[PDB]
Amino acid sequence: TSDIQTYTSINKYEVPPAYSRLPLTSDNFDFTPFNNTEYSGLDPDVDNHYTNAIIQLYRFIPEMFNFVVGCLKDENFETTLLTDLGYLFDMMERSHGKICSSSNFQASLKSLTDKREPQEHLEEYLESLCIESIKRNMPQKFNRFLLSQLIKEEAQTVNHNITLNQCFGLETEIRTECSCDHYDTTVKLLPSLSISGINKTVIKQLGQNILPYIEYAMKNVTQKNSTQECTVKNLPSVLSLELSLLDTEFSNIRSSKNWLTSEFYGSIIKNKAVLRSTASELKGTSHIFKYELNGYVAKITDNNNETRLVTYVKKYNPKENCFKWLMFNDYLVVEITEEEALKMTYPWKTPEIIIYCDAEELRKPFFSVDTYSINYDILFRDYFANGREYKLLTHDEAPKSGTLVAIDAAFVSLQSELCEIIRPKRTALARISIIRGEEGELYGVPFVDDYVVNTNHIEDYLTRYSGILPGDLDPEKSTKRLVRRNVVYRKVWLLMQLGCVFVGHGLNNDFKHININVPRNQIRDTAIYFLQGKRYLSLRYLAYVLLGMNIQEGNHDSIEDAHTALILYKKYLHLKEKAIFEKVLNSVYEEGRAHNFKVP
RNA sequence: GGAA
Repeated sequence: TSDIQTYTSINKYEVPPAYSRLPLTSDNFDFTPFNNTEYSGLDPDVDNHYTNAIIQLYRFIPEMFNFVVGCLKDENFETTLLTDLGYLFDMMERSHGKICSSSNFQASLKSLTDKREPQEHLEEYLESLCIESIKRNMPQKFNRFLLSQLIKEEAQTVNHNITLNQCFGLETEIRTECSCDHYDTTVKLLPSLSISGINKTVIKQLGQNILPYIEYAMKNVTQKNSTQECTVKNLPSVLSLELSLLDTEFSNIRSSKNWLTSEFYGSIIKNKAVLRSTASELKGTSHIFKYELNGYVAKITDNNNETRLVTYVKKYNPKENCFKWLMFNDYLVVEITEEEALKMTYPWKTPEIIIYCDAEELRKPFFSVDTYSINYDILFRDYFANGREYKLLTHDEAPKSGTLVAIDAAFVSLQSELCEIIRPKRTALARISIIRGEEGELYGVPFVDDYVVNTNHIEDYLTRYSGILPGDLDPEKSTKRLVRRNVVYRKVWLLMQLGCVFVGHGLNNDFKHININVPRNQIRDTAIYFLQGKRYLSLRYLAYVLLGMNIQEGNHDSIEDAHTALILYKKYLHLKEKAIFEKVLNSVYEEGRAHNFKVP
């Protein structure tokens, strides 16, 4: 970590190590030399880590954040992309700097884009997932696709919302003229601008800033024969810009000092829109709209000709009136100054996506889902997409802050290592089972035993270790009970929300594949308790040398593994109440040598 | 060497 958080160099050509390529986390990885703030980063071990820069861009828009997280009160399993983004957004705030992964988001996105002119985005975005790491015009093409899919799903949710259109909606009126006696208009609500192919130059020094480029994209006359004039008469809350220029324009844009205007005032006077720096040069006839830059995504062309995206973010501080600027690499997060955040002089920096937010609207605080009324009906309700020894929970069993539950999950392997670029990427969740941990009549009996549906191709079920047979096909199911993934995730998320305490064997690597982060006070992992330096003790072994159980033979079963993980934690509490915490534990060292940690 |  030789100055890995250094984001500034003595010259303009040497890229700082803060923008360098980060080593992949392969699970025994220290993140303290990469993030000193309470703002989380993203695991680059995904199919396409260029989107990670864009999710971090939207996480810091109060309107974009509070809505997507707000949709978590109601249960909207049909909108796969909006709710998985809400799980991801809520995960980043709860981690307070801890690492986060967007595997569920990219998996829901890859399955959504694989549902194949309404298809122009699918063949383009789906091709980048499989995969000069990133090409040109790809981040902007995903920025258009992400907002177009969220708003399309923003309607199909419960209690239909139009919040994203009141923030991103551009009333784009575009008219085409056949002849001088005929003119036809079309009205389309666009979520983002497109500063693409700007082959028009006027007197510039009146160089200049970005403001004329936004004015051109808001009202321009185009000539294309298969004349045309498109103009927007709306100044929405957040302005999502997608720069698509030429290298001759990008070379001449890094010379104009302070081109990326931090804050500006704009209003609609004529049929077009006017944008000037301060309110003094504004006419003042209409009502003024102050816009501040909320963040942007830049492309970094490394000295080794490596391409990767980073995210710049400004977040307001309600305590004292200032602005904390942040630079988001994959998992490298640094609190940088604004002067360094706006400087475009570096040739290895190319702005890709820029967002502008309303001044008074950016100061709005970020509201978590905990301040809302959440609907926990999925726990007590049986949701089966099919046609069972557990018993569903009753309202007398209302989980509160401190309820004990035993959880054990089973996964499958979709893809191999594919190294030599070295990144084991694919692993899919197949089954979880949560057990009642509270003592009483309904003790040790499960309440949800769901199999996660999966339509993707499976490489190996790992049946000897997962107990999963090829009955995971939705129609042709061996059908323990096949339930979707967005529903079974909500059961785990709500228990963590309420404050339930999870017990089990190896919960850290289970939640990683589940793609959720549960705090320490809610995790009781028997592997960390019955720990002897390295060489984590086997669950079949602890259930033999500490208990009289000959288990984990034939095919594994999460119901059996979670039940024995619950009594093992109960036997741990027995040995802890009396001062025998070491005698039984130090003796299992020596007894394991004579048996070589295996016995029939 | 565990979970898979």
